[PDB]
Amino acid sequence: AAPYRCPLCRAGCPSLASMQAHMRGHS
Ligand SMILES: [Zn+2]
Repeated sequence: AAPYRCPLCRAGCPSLASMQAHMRGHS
């Protein structure tokens, strides 16, 4: 699958710093 495919929200991004920034909102 894509490098960082986060299902919790449904989205994939090749950058970790970007997905990590969203993890701070994953309440
Ligand atoms: Zn997510």
